[PDB]
Amino acid sequence: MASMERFLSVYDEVQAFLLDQLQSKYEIDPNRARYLRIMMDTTCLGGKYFRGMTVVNVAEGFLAVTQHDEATKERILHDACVGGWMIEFLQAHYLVEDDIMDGSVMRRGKPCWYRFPGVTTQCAINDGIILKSWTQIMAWHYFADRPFLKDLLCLFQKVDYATAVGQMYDVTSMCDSNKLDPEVAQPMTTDFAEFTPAIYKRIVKYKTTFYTYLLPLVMGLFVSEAAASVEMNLVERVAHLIGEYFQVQDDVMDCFTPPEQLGKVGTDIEDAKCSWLAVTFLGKANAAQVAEFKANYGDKDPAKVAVVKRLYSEANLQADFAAYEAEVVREVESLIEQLKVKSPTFAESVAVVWEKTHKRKK
Amino acid sequence: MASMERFLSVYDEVQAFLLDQLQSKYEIDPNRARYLRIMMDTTCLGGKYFRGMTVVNVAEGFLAVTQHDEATKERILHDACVGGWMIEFLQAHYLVEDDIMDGSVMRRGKPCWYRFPGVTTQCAINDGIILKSWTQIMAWHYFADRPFLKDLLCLFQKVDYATAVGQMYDVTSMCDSNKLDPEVAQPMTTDFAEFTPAIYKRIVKYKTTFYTYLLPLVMGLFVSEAAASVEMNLVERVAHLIGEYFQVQDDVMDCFTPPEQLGKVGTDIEDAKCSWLAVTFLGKANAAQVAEFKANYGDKDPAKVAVVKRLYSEANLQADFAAYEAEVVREVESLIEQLKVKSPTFAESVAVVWEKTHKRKK
Ligand SMILES: O=P(O)(O)C(O)(Cn1ccnc1)P(=O)(O)O
Ligand SMILES: O=P(O)(O)C(O)(Cn1ccnc1)P(=O)(O)O
Ligand SMILES: C=C(C)CCOP(=O)(O)OP(=O)(O)O
Ligand SMILES: C=C(C)CCOP(=O)(O)OP(=O)(O)O
Ligand SMILES: [Mg+2]
Ligand SMILES: [Mg+2]
Ligand SMILES: [Mg+2]
Ligand SMILES: [Mg+2]
Ligand SMILES: [Mg+2]
Ligand SMILES: [Mg+2]
Repeated sequence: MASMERFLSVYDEVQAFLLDQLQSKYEIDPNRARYLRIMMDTTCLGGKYFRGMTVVNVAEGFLAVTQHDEATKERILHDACVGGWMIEFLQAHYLVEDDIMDGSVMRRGKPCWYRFPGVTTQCAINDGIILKSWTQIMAWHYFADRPFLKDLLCLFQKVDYATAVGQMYDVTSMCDSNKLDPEVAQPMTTDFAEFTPAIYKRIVKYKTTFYTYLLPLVMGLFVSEAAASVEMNLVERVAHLIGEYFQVQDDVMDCFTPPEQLGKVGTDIEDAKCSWLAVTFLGKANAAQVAEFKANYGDKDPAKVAVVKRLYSEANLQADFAAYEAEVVREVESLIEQLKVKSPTFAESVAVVWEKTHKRKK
Repeated sequence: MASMERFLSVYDEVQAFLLDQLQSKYEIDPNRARYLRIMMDTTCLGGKYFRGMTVVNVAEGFLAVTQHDEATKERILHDACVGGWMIEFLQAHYLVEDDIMDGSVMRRGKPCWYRFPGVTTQCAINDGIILKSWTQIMAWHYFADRPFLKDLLCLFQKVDYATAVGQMYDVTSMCDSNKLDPEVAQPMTTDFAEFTPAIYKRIVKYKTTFYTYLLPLVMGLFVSEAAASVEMNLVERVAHLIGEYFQVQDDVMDCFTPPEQLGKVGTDIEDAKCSWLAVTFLGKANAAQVAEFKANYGDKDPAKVAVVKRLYSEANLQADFAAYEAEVVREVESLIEQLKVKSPTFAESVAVVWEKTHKRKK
């Protein structure tokens, strides 16, 4: 896509600025500058750029209906690309740390960053921290004199905190809340009582929906100066809805999508994750099915994982996803219609975003 | 100390606000709220609070010479305490991740956070990320309407980036720059050619001096509105000088100070760290001494570590530290005199800070 390649050309500008700054202000050597360049490329590139291209899309919509000088149009489009890369870099930060915590093997067709022989977990923790730090370097440099700077930084902080809190919920989802204790080693749940739709929704809300949909949509509004033209409560509600759906897709693919086309290998069953599939399974399974689930879930053994996948296949969870998808379509369609009242162009942006999310196969 | 207990009372206010916010806005359960409370206490408390009490000290100095209403004095002191805890929380973030990267056992008399049975490395990475995130939650809430907010957030970002870049230099200091490659596993240096005073100074500058001394001193200036009353170039120069000295102390204690009084166990020799002792050793050792160093450094073997410690003891590095200390005293004394020209009260603050740093035994 031509639009996506212009977005990538801004990445090259950002990379050039960040690496020249390390050279000029941080006394870096060429070899460590090379390392961070490879680090930036491996962690930030290779994806679909859904979050980044959302910011551009929202801004392009308002540009079509609002009067600007040609140079102002160039300013806003460049702002949208920079703001888009802030989110892609923020995602990169979370992806790097997430892979370590989940013990993942590959990220978009390549080994996870920490799996690289010359990286290891030791370097990867700090590399992830650097990635988040770059987002702030970007904002202060590029959006220095911009009126949206204060609001952008404030939202970015809240969204980032929400994700970190969300990851906390996710990484401790396979153990009982009442047994949580830093002093005593955490045993895996036996009753799976916290594997409920309500608890699943809490985890997903904070761990993905804030940075995956809320941030890109409001970012595009900030760079367009069009936050007043929308009802924010609707933006929150529609972002959390498509965001949840996005993670449900992710949960299904973790189990049923082959790694060659997915770009990752699944670990949810092995990690005993509170995924959509496990929650939906326990929401329809009979007594014996539950007992077989309890005897095989949360183990690295290929034979035990195979039993869990078999249980999912026999429990017809494909019909449950279709029923869930049909409901999401209803509610997203409803919210897009509500968004048309004050901003039809933003409602169209959400419609495009939803279409891409709904149709995705990776 | 009475002053230190009033500083700790603000921590309780901050902890109450952060935990009530998780309850009211982030849908947290009491058990996970308890976990993060223990996490906050274990990672932020138990230290000397040098960085935190520096902010208070700088502010107290200006309060003694400037006219304010009684309520304004209460405002500034509370600001100084909150700004002080932002740094203590920022240090906590770096301490949590640093211990994982260095494979450390104890932090201030207690097991490192990741060593806790109910924590592990998996949870600790995110806990550290949460700690940094809390610093921004603090700033936006407490310093919302303050005129120094923009400058505080901008400096905090630069200081944080500098530290992360510094940790990168530190964690890769035992391998050759020209051999750095994410694709190929990193072998330890054989010539130790990058163990120079100049390279040591670069690492220390970025990994500690920015957040340990620069940030607390300027933070106290921001809350006092007294940044104009100082020459910033002097503040930079004096903070990087005492900061370097502070890390040299840390390097010496890692080897020669017993864990019972230090609160940590040393790992520098085992990790093959570019510490002051190793650099100073290679700067005076004869051919045979170097060869024995090369055959024993960077190994977990107690016998090999013992040989390295013996080499340090025989090379009389105590006389080298005394010679280094005497030079630092000269240059710190010089800079404090230069600070008296525009702000004598800030110069006194630095003198107190230096006295505490110079006299410290842990
Ligand atoms: O399933 P996860 O949440 O770990 C994941 O979606 C990443 N992630 C982490 C937080 N939100 C999303 P991925 O499967 O991509 O590893
Ligand atoms: O020696 P390090 O740099 O690892 C240390 O001083 C922590 N640190 C990390 C960066 N700056 C300081 P500590 O010995 O306290 O573990
Ligand atoms: C489910 C989440 C939020 C993590 C994966 O997100 P993406 O599917 O956007 O990953 P990339 O395309 O960026 O690799
Ligand atoms: C050398 C550095 C910068 C890490 C230790 O700092 P401190 O000696 O201040 O650690 P605490 O007292 O805060 O535990
Ligand atoms: Mg994962
Ligand atoms: Mg995960
Ligand atoms: Mg997943
Ligand atoms: Mg350490
Ligand atoms: Mg260290
Ligand atoms: Mg040390």
